[PDB]
Amino acid sequence: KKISGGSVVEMQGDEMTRIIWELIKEKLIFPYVELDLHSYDLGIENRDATNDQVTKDAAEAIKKHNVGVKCATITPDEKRVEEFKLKQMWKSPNGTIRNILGGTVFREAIICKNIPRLVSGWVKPIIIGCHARATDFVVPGPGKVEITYTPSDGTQKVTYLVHNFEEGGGVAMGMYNQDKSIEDFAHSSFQMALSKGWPLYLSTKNTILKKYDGRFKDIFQEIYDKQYKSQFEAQKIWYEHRLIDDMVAQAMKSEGGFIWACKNVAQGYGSLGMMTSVLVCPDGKTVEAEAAHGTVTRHYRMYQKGQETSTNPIASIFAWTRGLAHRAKLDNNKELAFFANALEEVSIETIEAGFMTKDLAACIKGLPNVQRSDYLNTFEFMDKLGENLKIKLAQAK
Amino acid sequence: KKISGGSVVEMQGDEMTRIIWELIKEKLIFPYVELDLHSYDLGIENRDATNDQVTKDAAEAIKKHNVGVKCATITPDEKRVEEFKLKQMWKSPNGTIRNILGGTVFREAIICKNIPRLVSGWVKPIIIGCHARATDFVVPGPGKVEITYTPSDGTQKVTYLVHNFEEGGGVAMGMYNQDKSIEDFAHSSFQMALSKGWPLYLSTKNTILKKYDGRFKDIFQEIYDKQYKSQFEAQKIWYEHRLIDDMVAQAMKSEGGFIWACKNVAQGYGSLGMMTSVLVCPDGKTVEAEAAHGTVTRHYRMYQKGQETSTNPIASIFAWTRGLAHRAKLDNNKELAFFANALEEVSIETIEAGFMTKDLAACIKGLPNVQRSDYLNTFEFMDKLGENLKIKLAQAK
Ligand SMILES: NC(=O)C1=CN([C@@H]2O[C@H](COP(=O)(O)OP(=O)(O)OC[C@H]3O[C@@H](n4cnc5c(N)ncnc54)[C@H](OP(=O)(O)O)[C@@H]3O)[C@@H](O)[C@H]2O)C=CC1
Ligand SMILES: NC(=O)C1=CN([C@@H]2O[C@H](COP(=O)(O)OP(=O)(O)OC[C@H]3O[C@@H](n4cnc5c(N)ncnc54)[C@H](OP(=O)(O)O)[C@@H]3O)[C@@H](O)[C@H]2O)C=CC1
Repeated sequence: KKISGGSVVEMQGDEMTRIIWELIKEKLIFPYVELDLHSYDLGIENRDATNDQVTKDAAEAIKKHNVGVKCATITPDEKRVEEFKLKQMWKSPNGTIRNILGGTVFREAIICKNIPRLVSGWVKPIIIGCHARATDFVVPGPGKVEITYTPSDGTQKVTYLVHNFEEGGGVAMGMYNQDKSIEDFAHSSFQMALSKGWPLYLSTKNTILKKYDGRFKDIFQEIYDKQYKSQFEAQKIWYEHRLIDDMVAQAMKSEGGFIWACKNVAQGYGSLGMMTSVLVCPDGKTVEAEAAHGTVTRHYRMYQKGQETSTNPIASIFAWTRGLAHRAKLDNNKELAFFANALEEVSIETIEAGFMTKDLAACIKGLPNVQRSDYLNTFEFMDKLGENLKIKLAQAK
Repeated sequence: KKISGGSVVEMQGDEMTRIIWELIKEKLIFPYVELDLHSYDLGIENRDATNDQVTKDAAEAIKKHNVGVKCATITPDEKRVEEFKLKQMWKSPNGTIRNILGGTVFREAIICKNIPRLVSGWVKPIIIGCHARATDFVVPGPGKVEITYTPSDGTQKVTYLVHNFEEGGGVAMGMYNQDKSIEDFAHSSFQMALSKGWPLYLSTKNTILKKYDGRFKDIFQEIYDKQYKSQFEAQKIWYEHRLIDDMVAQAMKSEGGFIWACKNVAQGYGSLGMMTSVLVCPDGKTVEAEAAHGTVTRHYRMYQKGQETSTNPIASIFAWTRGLAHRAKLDNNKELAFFANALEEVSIETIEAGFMTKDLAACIKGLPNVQRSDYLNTFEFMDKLGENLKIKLAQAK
């Protein structure tokens, strides 16, 4: 029956995912597990009427229960504020959500065999973490651009000279990082490895800045030897520092299945609707899993019309299965764990079953070469994911 | 016979390319064209004995005649200084060469059909330009990191605050660019398009820094409208600004054949011995064309042994054919132009002729799966490039 689910946060979405999000709850999640949900609407009007207050009210809950999940929501813009008669510009709910949570976002393609990739060789996805601003300016004429660090503890001020613009103008900037944040990035990176048991690779460009990587190279390595190395080395997982061209070579040469990292994003070898974006918290309890794509606006603007369209759920599903199978690690539950793990099967295997959406079929055959009988629509594809799931449960337990 | 060649600089190399460089001169270049060469040895001992003075003596010549070409040379390191009993550490000859020349380096894979790539769809190579240091530091404790720009013209000093480290430490940095350099990067980028008639794409990440791109986005656009736009638009070529994920998507979706650009490298879809790296000067006369790979040390260390090895010339060749076919644009020569253009055929077509080296066959079949009868060695492959060239001239003129 419905099975005991912990307390698993939710966040309602906007547009074509707010659709897709629902059929996932009602077909693919509710029937089977019973999670006690705290479901905090991020639907734009509610964010608009209640003026940002619901976003926080959720972001503080996810930190409490330790598992959130999120539909893709519309960051208002000029048009977005104006379309719905919104009463304000609303910074991206994530920027609200994330910075309340903290943490580091790991985007992970979910890889299917029949889906073409960038590397033909990748069996497992590379998970790409990235850390995360800065101040810059012009210098319209000659002068000394010299960054000046004044200590607040009272001692000798220490400054350096970045450059001297003598002929005319130029451009110049600062950047910074707090070791505090950097250290949350290691833990988010390390336990995202341990969550997946994958090898972690920090990457840097050493030559270009030495002390700067020299913290990032060390401040992980200062954590690895210190802590996770035991849980890494035994458990077969392990960490390695690396350099861009070094790995991004082997990253092209490998099967995948490692936790990348970087410093300052979509790109990807899969479609936008394949990418799953998990915000892992630095404490390792709390996991906020949203599909990486947008609200699939082109698809919805045709759904108003009732026109039959194809919007790929799998990223939205695998929000849940990163949330469900996380709660099960916090709860040491295998009734919740095995459910997702089998849902991720049924979700992916459905595409090895030939049942795909238009965006995937438009990956394979190309843009024109797809015909409506080459794929399944936004509603049809979802329905199979129930069909194969229950048939899977039929033979599972 | 030998045909009238202008004045085309040369630079001798080290190790396995200093080999490969020669057979290219003697088989593939000398017999056919007679260039009046100013050939300035960069062989390490000569750089070591004459203590950097020959590198400059060449770098000032290339700027004079306007066409250089360069074998791959060994930047000394600890081991490299010590191996040859070198009397000093020698900064990379390019850093000497380039900074004397100035300019911007455009690496270009030379693409063959039978050679696998990153994108299956690329018919033409993407040319990736990149502009080019900086000062960074730690901040061991609390304080104000505030970049401080003092004008030298005497007016109000203007500073900004990058961040305030309050709890403990962190890391922080400056960076800069002179509009002067940035403007050489446009011209190097623009005439590298016009040299090839390819569309140029600047790329930036706008959000992350606004005014900073705001120069780079403008300072090209300020040059395009100003000058090349006529020579671009008519002549069918054109410029477009772009953003990373925007193009690096379409860059995955395209045939290739555009001049990329970036801001702060090998990577690549071809082998290291396929990449050709052309340093284009901002004045558009002077072109310093080296193969992008190294001196192929693993191959040479086995060439001392006499062991029969495979070192792929094509990058070293296409140094010349970027130099030869450049001189012909400065000289409005079609006896020199058609030679290279036909050599690049014969060089690439040789690989469509199935004649390849081990590194390419090790691209296709994989590392183990290649057998010595799957490819041709360092000497054999070169020899065909004479065989097919002369047979090509037999039917050409
Ligand atoms: N917080 C979040 O998670 C994010 C939210 N957003 C929201 O989305 C809006 C902009 O995103 P949007 O323009 O939709 O970009 P998306 O890529 O999310 O979707 C719109 C376009 O991308 C393609 N696409 C994306 N996902 C799919 C899918 N699952 N199936 C088929 N096609 C897909 C579609 O191409 P085609 O239909 O031609 O196949 C469509 O033209 C913003 O207003 C923002 O609010 C955006 C990014 C992240
Ligand atoms: N200024 C320049 O142009 C540059 C010069 N260098 C010089 O080279 C040295 C380091 O480079 P290196 O270690 O040789 O790296 P390279 O990639 O240039 O060559 C060495 C290794 O790379 C592979 N490789 C590279 N080119 C080829 C080729 N044409 N055919 C087959 N294999 C190739 C080889 O693998 P395998 O043999 O297993 O196939 C070999 O193990 C430095 O000392 C430096 O002086 C380096 C970079 C740039």
